[PDB]
Amino acid sequence: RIPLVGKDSIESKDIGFTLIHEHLRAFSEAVRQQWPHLYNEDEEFRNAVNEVKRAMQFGVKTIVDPTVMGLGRDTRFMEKVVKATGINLVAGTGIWIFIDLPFYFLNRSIDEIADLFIHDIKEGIQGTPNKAGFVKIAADEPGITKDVEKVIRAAAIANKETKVPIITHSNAHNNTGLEQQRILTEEGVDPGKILIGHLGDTDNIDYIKKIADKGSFIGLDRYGVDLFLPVDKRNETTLRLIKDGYSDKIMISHDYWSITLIFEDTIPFLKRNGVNEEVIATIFKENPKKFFS
Amino acid sequence: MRIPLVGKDSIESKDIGFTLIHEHLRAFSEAVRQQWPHLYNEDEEFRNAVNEVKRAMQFGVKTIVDPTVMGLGRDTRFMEKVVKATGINLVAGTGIWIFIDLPFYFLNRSIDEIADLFIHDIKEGIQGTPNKAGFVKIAADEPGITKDVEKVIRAAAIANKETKVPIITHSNAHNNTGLEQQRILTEEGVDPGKILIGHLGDTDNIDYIKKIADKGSFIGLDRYGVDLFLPVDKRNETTLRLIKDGYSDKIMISHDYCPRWSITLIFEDTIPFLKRNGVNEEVIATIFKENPKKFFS
Ligand SMILES: [Co+2]
Ligand SMILES: [Co+2]
Ligand SMILES: [Fe+2]
Ligand SMILES: [Fe+2]
Repeated sequence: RIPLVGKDSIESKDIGFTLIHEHLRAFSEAVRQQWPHLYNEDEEFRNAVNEVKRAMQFGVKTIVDPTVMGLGRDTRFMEKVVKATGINLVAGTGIWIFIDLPFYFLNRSIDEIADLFIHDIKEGIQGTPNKAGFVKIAADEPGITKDVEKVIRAAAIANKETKVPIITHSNAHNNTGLEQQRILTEEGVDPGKILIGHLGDTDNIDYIKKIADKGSFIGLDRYGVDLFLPVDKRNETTLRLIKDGYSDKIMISHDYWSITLIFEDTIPFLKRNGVNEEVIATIFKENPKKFFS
Repeated sequence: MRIPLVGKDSIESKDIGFTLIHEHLRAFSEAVRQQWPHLYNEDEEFRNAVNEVKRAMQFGVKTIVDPTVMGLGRDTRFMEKVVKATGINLVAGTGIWIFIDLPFYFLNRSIDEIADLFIHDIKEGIQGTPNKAGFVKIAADEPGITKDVEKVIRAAAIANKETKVPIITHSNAHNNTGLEQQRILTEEGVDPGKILIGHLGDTDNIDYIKKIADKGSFIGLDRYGVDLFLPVDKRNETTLRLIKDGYSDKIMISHDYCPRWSITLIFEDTIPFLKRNGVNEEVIATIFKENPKKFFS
C-alpha cells in the first residue's frame, strides 16, 4: 500500500521504525544544471549510503524523503542508495515554493498541477517505476501567496484521488501551518493525513496544540539545524508536549549535523526525563503507521 | 579571437555578420523538466530547432545570439547538436533569469560569488563543455526591481569589468524596469553602449524608448510575432518612427522565438515594410550588422 523506491510495495503495518523527514540529497535544479562544477555525485553518494547505514544500525527501518521540485528530486539517485543499503525509502511528489511557480505554470489550472502529482503517484516518477507515496507542499515567510495556494489545492485533489498523505513545510512564526491545515481540510482532506512541519522552531505551545487538536500530526523536525532554535529548547517543547499526552500526534526528525543526532541527543534526553519506550514507539513507529494507514 | 561560438572556434567582433541578436533554440524550466520529463520531447525540439535555424540561413542569417540562461533551460549539448546540423554561428551566454527571488542556494551568498559563476562560464566554459559564454544575461519584469534582482544586475556589471562582455537584459516595457537596469549598471560604471535593454518593442511609448536610447544604450525591439504584447504593424510603426527620428544606430531587432510567429517573420514582413517606407539598405545593415559589431567590440 506504500510504494517504495526500488522494491515492491509494503503494508503500512510493516513500515517499522521510521524517520519521516530526511533528505538524502537536496539542491536547486537550475543551479545544478547550469553549474555542475559546484557538486560531486561521488562524495554525495557515499555520504548518503553511510549515513543510511548508521541509521540502520540504530534501528531505522524506513526513511521518508520529501525532496521534490525545487529541491532536486532524483529517483535514479534514490534507487542507487536503496540498492546499496536495502533501506525502505518512500519518495513523494509535490512542489516546494515560497512565492511564485516556474513560468511554465503561468495560465495552468489547479487540476493541471494535480495531474502531475497524480502522474507521479499512479504511473511513476521521472520514467522509473518508483511511485510517489505522499505529496509535499511548502509555505514560509511570504505566507500563503496565490501560487502557494494553487499548490495546496493541487495536493488536496491528489490526496482525494490516491489517498496518499500530505507533508508540509511551514514557518513556525507566521501561522502558515494553521492556514495549510485549514485550506486542506476545507477541501476534504482528512486531518489525520496531514503533517504540519517545522513546528520545532517555535515555543508558542498553544499554536502547536491548536494544530494537533484539529487532528493533524505536528512536526518537531529540525534537529541539528541549530540556527533556528537551540536543541535544548526543542527538547523541552517536545517533552512538554509529551507530558500533556500529545505523543499520538508528535513526529520528530532532523531535516537533513547528522541523521543520527536524535539517537545521540534527542531520544537519550527524553528517556532521562521519564518517557518510556512506549512513548518513543508511539512517535517513530505507530504515528508513521497511522499516517500511511 | 573575441566572440566565442558553440561547436566552433572564436571569431572577431567584425566578422559577426547578419545577426539575430535575441532568439532561443529552446527554453524551459530546469526544475519542471527535471521532475516531469513526460511533458517534453527532445526529438521534436531538435527538428524544429534545426528547421528554423537553416531557414533563417536561407534568408542570410550568419549568427544567432541565444540568451537562454539559468531559469530558461540552457543546455550547450543541445546547442552544439544543432550547430552540427546547420553550421550556424551560435553565441551562448551566462546569467540569471529571475523576477523575484534567487534560488535558495544563493541564500547569504555574495554578489561576487554570483559574478564568479558568470566568469567561470566566460573564462573556462559552460557545463563542463569547452563552449564559452559571449555575454551576460539578466532580467527584470512586473514584480519590479527587487533585492535579489538587483544583486544579479550588479553581479553582471562585475562580469563586465573583468571579462569585457556586453550585457543583454530582459525588462517590462510598462514599468521603467528597463531604465532602472540602465540606471543601476551605469551608476556601477559600465559602458552604456555595452548594455542592450530588452523588450522595449512591447510598448508604443516612444518617449520612454528614446530616453534609454539617448543615455547611450541599445534598445531592443525584439519580440516580433508576439501580438499579446503589441501587434506587428504597431511595432513597425514604432520601429520606423525611431529610424526616421535618428535612432537607427541604437536599434536592434529580433523575434525572441523559443499567430504568425517564427524566426523569419522579419524577412517576410518587417524588412519589406521598412524598405518601401524610405529605409535604404545601409540602415538595415546598421541594425543587423553594425549595431551587433559595436555591442561586442
Ligand atoms: Co523543509
Ligand atoms: Co526575455
Ligand atoms: Fe526538508
Ligand atoms: Fe528571451
